Amino acid sequence: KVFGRCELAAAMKRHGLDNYRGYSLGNWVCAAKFESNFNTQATNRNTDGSTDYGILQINSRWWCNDGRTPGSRNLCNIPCSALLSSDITASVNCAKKIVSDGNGMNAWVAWRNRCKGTDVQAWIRGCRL
Ligand SMILES: [Cl-]
Ligand SMILES: [Cl-]
Ligand SMILES: [Cl-]
Repeated sequence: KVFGRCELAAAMKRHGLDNYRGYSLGNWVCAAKFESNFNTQATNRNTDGSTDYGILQINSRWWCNDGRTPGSRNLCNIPCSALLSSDITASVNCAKKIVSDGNGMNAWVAWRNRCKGTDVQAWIRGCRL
């Protein structure tokens, strides 16, 4: 599913991501924009052989199981395929664990490089929330 901008903001809020660990909704929408362009089915293969999955490009080295990432963990206790669903529940619950891991949203390098320090509120501007 490719979400609309405000549609995704609303879904993220419904699932308790708004201001989670102090990160406003615009931060999460911005991260999703640059990680996946709002496409739940986004996948990308990393140089280390791990893969990133879903709207927030969650990585199989630590967070989910895909059966093809040697020496990896599955800390969210989910198949990576769950992160591709039109229902963002699994991605949100896993993101909550990731952002609580110590480095906040810096875990998403694209958030650090493209969202951090910017006017992230623009991502939810106009949205009925
Ligand atoms: Cl915001
Ligand atoms: Cl594996
Ligand atoms: Cl980047």
